[PDB]
Amino acid sequence: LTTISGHSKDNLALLKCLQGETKEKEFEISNVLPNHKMKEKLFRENKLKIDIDIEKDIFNYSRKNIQKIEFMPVNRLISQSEIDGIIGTLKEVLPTGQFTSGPFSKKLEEVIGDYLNKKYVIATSSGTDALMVSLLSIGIQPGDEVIMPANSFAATENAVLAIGAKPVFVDIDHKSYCIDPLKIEEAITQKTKCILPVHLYGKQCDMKRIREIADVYQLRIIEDACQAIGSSNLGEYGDIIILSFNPYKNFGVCGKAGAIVTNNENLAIRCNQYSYHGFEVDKKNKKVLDFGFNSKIDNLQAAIGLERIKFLSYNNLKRVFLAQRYIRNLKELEDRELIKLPRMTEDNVWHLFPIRIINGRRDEVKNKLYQLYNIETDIYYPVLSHKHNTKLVKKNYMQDTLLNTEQVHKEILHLPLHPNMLLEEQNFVLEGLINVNK
Amino acid sequence: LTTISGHSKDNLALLKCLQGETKEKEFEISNVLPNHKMKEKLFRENKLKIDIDIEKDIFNYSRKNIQKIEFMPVNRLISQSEIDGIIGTLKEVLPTGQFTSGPFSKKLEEVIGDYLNKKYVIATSSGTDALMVSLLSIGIQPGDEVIMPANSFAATENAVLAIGAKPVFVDIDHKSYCIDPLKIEEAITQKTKCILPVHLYGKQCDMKRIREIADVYQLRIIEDACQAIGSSNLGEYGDIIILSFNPYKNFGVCGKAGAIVTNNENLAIRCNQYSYHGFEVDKKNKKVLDFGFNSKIDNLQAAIGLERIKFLSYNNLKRVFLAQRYIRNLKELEDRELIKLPRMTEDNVWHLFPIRIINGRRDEVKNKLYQLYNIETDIYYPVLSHKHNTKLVKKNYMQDTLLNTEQVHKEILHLPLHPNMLLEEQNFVLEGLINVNK
Ligand SMILES: *Cc1c(COP(=O)(O)O)cnc(C)c1O
Ligand SMILES: *Cc1c(COP(=O)(O)O)cnc(C)c1O
Ligand SMILES: O=C(O)CCCC(=O)O
Repeated sequence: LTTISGHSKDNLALLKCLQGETKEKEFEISNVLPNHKMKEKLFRENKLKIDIDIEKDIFNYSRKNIQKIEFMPVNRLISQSEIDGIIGTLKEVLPTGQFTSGPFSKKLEEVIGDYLNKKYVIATSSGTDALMVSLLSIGIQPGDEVIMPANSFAATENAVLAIGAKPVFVDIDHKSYCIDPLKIEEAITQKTKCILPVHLYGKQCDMKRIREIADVYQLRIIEDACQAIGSSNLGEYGDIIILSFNPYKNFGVCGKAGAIVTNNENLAIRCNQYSYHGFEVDKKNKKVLDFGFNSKIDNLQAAIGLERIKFLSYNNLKRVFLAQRYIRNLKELEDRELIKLPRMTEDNVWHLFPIRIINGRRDEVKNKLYQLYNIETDIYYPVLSHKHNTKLVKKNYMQDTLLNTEQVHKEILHLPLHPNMLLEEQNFVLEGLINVNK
Repeated sequence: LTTISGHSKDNLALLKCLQGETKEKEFEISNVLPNHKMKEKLFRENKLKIDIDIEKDIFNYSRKNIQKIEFMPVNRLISQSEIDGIIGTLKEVLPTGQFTSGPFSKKLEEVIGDYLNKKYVIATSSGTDALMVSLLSIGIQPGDEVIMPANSFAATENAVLAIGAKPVFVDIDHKSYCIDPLKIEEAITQKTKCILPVHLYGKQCDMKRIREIADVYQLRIIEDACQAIGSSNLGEYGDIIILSFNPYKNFGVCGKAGAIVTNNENLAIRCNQYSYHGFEVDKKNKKVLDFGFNSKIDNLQAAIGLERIKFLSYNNLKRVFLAQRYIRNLKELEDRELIKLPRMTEDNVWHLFPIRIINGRRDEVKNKLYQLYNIETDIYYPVLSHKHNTKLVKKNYMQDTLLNTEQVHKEILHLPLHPNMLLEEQNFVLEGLINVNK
C-alpha cells in the first residue's frame, strides 16, 4: 500500500501505476482537501477506479486540430467546476460581511499547515508580502545582507530591497537551477543574516547542505517556495517557508494571496504582528511592534482558496504526466546533444518546464518556434537580477559575475505546461520542437 | 437648480430639501455610477420623487424595540442587492481567468477618476499600500521627514516608517480633529519633503492653508483621504490623494483595495511602477526602478467595487441624516456642558461620529453604556501614535507632548453610525446617553 497524501512523491508513484508500471500496488487516497478532486475523479470506494484511461478521462484526448499554442492562456487555468464551487462559497461568505480577517482565513491556515506538516501558518495578501514580513520577523534591519540566487522572479529581491536590506547574489547549480550550497559560505560576511534559497520552477534546492552551513554561521533560512507547493517534505530544514497563491501558481486563489509557514512560535507571532500594522495579535489599534503592513489574506480569497485547493493534487498529477511526456518524446534531441532535458525527480511539482538549448541555439529556436510554427515559448526570467537596467544595479552589482547562472541563462527555454492543456496541444509543441531541430 | 453629483455638499442640500427646510429648489441627478442607488430610490423621470418620507421610505422606521447595540456589525454593512449584483458580475469575471490585472481594474480607475475629477488613478491592493507607494513616487528616501498628525489610524504613520522615513507629528486644532495648519511651519526642516494631512473621520482638513505653507517651502502634499470618499472638492490642493476601499469605509469592496489619485503624470507613472515590482508598465520582468511591491488592485475586487460603489452617494446621505439626528438630539447634553458635539459642515462624509465627554467622565460613560444598557461605543483610536507600547515610542516619542491632541484623546468617544442602522437603534443609543447622564 501507498497512501496518496497529495504531494509530489506519491503523485509520481500514482502516475507510473496509471500507466501500469506498478506491482499491483494498493493505492488509497487521504481525504484531505488538496486531494478532493483527485479522490472524486480517480477513486471509488477509497480504491483506484478500475476503468481509468489517462488520455480520455484525464486529458479528454479527442484528436482536436491545433493551429497555435499560447504559453499560459489565463482562461484555461480555472475550470467550470472550480467556478461553480467558487460561486457557491461566495454566496456563503458575502452575507457574513467578514471581508478582512475571518473564519475562512483561519481554516485555510489550518489546511495549509496540515498539508505542509508545520505548526504555524499566516495567510497573507501575496507571496511578496509574506517574504517581506518574514524577513522582518527574523530581525532583518536596513543594511543587513541576504544571500540569494540571481535567477528568481523579481519579487524575491524586491522583498529584500523593500525593507532596506542588501541582496548578496550567489551562483546556481547548472544541474538544478538552484543556488549552489558550495558557493554560499564564500559569500558570508559580518552583515549576512539570512540565506534565501528559491525552489525555482517547482524543484527544491539542496536544503540539507544549506542548513549545515546555516548552523555553522548561525544564519536563518527563509525558503522561497512560491512555485513549489505540493513538493514532498517541503521546508524540512527551513526556519520559514514562503508560499504564493497567485492565480498562476500550481495552486491559486482568484486574486493575490500567499502564506508564511513555520514551526517557530516566536517567528510566527512576529509575522502575524508585522503582517497587520504591528498590532498585537487580534488586538486591533494597539501596536507592539514599531510598524507593520496591511498584509493578511482577504477572508473572501481564503474562501476561494479553500475551493480551488481541492484541485491541487490532481492538477499536479496532470503536470507531472505532461513533464514526463516532454522528457520521453524529446529524448533523442538530448541524445543528439541539441538540448538538455530535466530529469524526473520525486520533489518537482513542475510549475515550469525548463530545457536548455545548447550550442548557442536558444534564440533561433525560440524565435523560429513562434514565427514558423506558431508556438509561444518563454524565458522565466528574461533578465538576471544583477543585470537589470536600474540605478541600483549600476551602483552595486556592475562587477557581479555569476558564471553558471549567466551561462544557463543563455540556454534556458520554458515549454508550455499547465494542467488543463490538451495532449493535442503538447503534440503541436513536440512536433515543432522536433522539426526545428532537424 | 442643484445638480446632485453624489458628493458631500449636494447631499447636505438634498437633506435640507428632503426635510422641512426646503426652498422650492429643483434638483437633478447625474447618472454616474456612485449615484446609481440614489437615482433609483429618490428620483423618477429624472426629478426628485414627490413624497419622500425619510424615516419610513429610507430607514423603514417601525419602532422595533432594541435590546442591544453593536458598534459596527459587519453583516449589516453589505446589502442583499449588493450581494446579488456581486454574484452576477463574478459569474462574468470568473470565466476570464483574469485575476490580477484586467478590464475591471481599468474601469474602476476611470470611475474614480471621474468622481474625483482627477486625471490619473492607480487602483491598489490597500490604502496602506497606496500611501507607501505614493511616498516612494515623490522621492521619499530613508531619513526624510513627513509631517503628520498623531491621531490617525496606524497605517498613516506605518507607511512612512515602513520605507525608513521619519514621521514628524504636529498638533491638531480642537475644532475638526484635523492637523493644525498654524503649526506646520514650526515643524519644517531642511529634511521635510512631504506634508501628510489626514481627513479624519470623514472631515476635510483646511487644505487651502496647507497648500499655502507647502508652496513657500516647495513641499509635496499627500492627502490621506481613506475616510473621506465623497467629500466635495477632495484633493483640490494636494499633489496625491490616497483612497481606501477597505470593506468598512464609506465605500468598500469585499477585501482590501485602495487607490492613488493625481493629476501629475510623472508621479502616476512612478506609482504605477512601484505598484508592480518596479517594472516598466505593460513590460513585465524588465525593471526600471530599483524595486517595487505587488500592490495593484485585484481585478476581481475591482469588479466588486464597481457594484458596491452604486450605493455610495445614497449611503453617504443616510450617514449625514444619522449625523444630524445625533446632533439635534444630544444638544441637550451640549447646552448642559457635559459633552461637545461636531458641527454639521458641507464636507464631512461622516465615516465616524465623534463626541467629546468633558471633565474626565469619558471612561465611566463608555463603560456604563455597555454594562448597563448593552450599548457598544468605541474610541478611534485608543492609543496615540506617540504613546504606543513599542520600542519606537519610548526611544523616539518620549519628550513629544501634543497638548490638544492628548487632551482631546481623553474626551473622545465615537457613537455607532453606519448607513444600514435602524432609527430604532439610534434612538436606543440616544436614550442610553441621556439616561447615563441623568
Ligand atoms: C510569483 C513568485 C513570487 C511572488 O509571489 P506573489 O504572490 O505574486 O507576490 C515570489 N517568488 C517567486 C519565485 C515567484 O514565482
Ligand atoms: C483605513 C485607513 C487607512 C488604511 O487603509 P487600508 O485600505 O485599510 O490599508 C489609512 N488611513 C486611514 C485614516 C484609514 O482610516
Ligand atoms: O482596518 C480595518 O479593518 C478597519 C478600518 C476602517 C474603519 O473601520 O474605520
